[PDB]
Amino acid sequence: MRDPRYDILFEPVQIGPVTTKNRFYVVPHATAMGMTALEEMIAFRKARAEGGWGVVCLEETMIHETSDHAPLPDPRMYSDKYIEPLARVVAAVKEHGALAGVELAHAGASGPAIYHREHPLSPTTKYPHYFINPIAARTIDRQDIADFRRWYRDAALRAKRAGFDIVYVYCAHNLSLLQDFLDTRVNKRTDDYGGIFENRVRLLRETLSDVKDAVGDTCAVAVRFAVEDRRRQTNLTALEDGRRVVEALADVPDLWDVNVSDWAWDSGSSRFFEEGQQEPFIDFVKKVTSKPVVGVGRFTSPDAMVSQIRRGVLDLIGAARPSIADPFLPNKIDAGLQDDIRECIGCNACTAEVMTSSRIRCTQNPSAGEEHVSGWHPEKVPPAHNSDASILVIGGGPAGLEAAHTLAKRGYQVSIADAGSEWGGRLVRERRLPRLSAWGRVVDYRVGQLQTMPNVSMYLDSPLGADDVAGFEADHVIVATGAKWRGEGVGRNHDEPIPGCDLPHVLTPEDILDGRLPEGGSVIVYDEDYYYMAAVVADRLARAGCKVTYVTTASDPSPWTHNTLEMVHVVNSMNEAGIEIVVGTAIASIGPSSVKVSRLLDGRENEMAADAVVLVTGQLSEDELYHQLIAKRDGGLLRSVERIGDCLGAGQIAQATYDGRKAGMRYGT
Ligand SMILES: Cc1cc2nc3c(=O)[nH]c(=O)nc-3n(C[C@H](O)[C@H](O)[C@H](O)COP(=O)(O)O)c2cc1C
Ligand SMILES: Nc1ncnc2c1ncn2[C@@H]1O[C@H](COP(=O)(O)OP(=O)(O)O)[C@@H](O)[C@H]1O
Ligand code: SF4
Repeated sequence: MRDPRYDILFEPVQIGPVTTKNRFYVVPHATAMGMTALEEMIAFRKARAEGGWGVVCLEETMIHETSDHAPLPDPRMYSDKYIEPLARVVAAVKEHGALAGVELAHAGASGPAIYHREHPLSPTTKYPHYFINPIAARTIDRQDIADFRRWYRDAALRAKRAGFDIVYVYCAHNLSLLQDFLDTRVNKRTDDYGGIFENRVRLLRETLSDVKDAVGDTCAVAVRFAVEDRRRQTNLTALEDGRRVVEALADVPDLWDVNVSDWAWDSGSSRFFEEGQQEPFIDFVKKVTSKPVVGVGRFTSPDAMVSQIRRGVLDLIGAARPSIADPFLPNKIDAGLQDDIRECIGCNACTAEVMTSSRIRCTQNPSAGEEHVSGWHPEKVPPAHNSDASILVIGGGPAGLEAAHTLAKRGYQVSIADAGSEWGGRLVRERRLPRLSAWGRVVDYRVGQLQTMPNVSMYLDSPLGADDVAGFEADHVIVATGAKWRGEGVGRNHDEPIPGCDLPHVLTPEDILDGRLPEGGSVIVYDEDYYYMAAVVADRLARAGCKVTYVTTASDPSPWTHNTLEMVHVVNSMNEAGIEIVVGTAIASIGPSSVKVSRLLDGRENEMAADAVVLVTGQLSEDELYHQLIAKRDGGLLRSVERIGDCLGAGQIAQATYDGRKAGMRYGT
């Protein structure tokens, strides 16, 4: 069944004293389930072993109480009581013949060490990089350095006892004491661990050697290493210290795991990166080391993956997000079913939950982080109770499509109707806005699976009244009629219409989605939504030749993007396009050719010229038909009716897919 062009992806690879059955490798990625939610972690990782990944890796595994990103729950290996708990994780992974790796981590000056109210560590005192907590990262003694190597070595020993095949030395993401020691912007020491490169690399070398001596006979020792830091010009570049660290340690480890420093550049959103964007930065690594190299590039194309290997860029196809979206990517290629891959769209909604220290989710794969909590599998569904039962789904958005898909798979008779000429509801027009193109795979994935199933009927020019739905006499109606952007500026900090909101120069995202743009001149985009829709309209408008000012009541542009790791890229994008950024500012009133605004801190007022105004403040549900159907139910017709997605409540597309799956699994129980 497998096309032999992919044979190379399934060759085993020797990684020190162990071997992986294939080249599909799941790189360390946090799930925000810790020791506190073992079953979540177990069920999560099991699915990726089940799906045929040759290595499945545990995320940053804390080696000591002085290292956490609290309140994010992480694995821990700083105490023997954690061995048996993690042995279960290993067992659920090694069961399907995947290897089991663990990213042993010490966060240095990247976390507040709050869980055990401890002092975080640094080569040189500073507040933590990503935390405002009033706790300083302390300058460490030589005796503290000796203790740190003890912790690493001892955590490596604990990992061996747990049965991990691959034990990491972590120097990446600016979330490592080792990277802090490397970085001249952080290390200001004047002893033998500071000054010239030999001194700055000493801690990374001395650690790596200790772990190799500790567990190297039977466990492979991996290094995860940021070759370039793209955050600021710290001089940790692939040409400089990135290249030097490799050269110095080139054939010391059994595996080089290599990426770019700062998460926002590593887990690059599809708005700003495409596949194998890291190639230029890690390209050099295989010329320096004889050792197997694993890299990442949001790899989704099997031909991209083949090419990465053939052209000598990588030995191993590194993945996090692709493995989240399709735990089964490996088993589908192996079955000649690469057409059925569920492709990551790079929305970083997985990132967002994890950076609000909550359980992981996926826009594409609702099962991600629900394996234990809900009993949801990536591919398998319970058989349809009474297969002859029929369901009418009203709405061609991601909610509708996910419900139809899910019911179809269980084996039910499924009809789906939409009023438009193209499947995707809100995504028909959203996917055509600048840098939102990849989000169309939410629609494509589901259409392509649905239209090859004989139990599914797809009607694409079918606006339905309440009469039409009764007539059809389905056993169950799901209403997924989506929502609309409203235009009175109400939805977050305004309960009351903004004065002048009904002036004809005032627009909503609906107009921009329909390509009805102001001809030119100045335009104010007012963001009370705090996600991508306002930043995206701004981009669209600047590119049409309008002078855009982006205005929010929030302290930061598009606040939620702190969590999708897009803030720094949206801002840089806006600076480059000469899009004005105004913050901590509300609109008092809208006049014919200007808006009055107020600064929130102190109420300093201002007039801004504005030939047009886009209000991005929230969505209102299209739920009339759903209420007509409940009112309509006389006992005779439509006894079973539910609503799902934006028509139930507005939210990110991930929520439309979650509702869709939930309806699909709950029906008939
Ligand atoms: C939700 C999430 C959690 C992550 N957690 C970690 C982590 O704990 N340690 C780490 O080194 N990298 C982490 N990463 C980075 C990934 O390992 C990977 O390097 C990055 O996502 C690029 O690969 P991709 O394009 O396949 O996602 C995480 C990424 C995501 C999306
Ligand atoms: N009465 C109706 N009959 C058919 N399709 C409808 C009806 N009312 C709304 N729709 C369609 O349903 C879809 C709503 O989906 P969407 O806005 O993407 O929301 P969601 O995120 O909930 O899926 C749109 O294509 C919309 O035009
Ligand atoms: S959430 Fe968006 S990004 Fe994270 S995995 Fe699912 S699809 Fe890829």
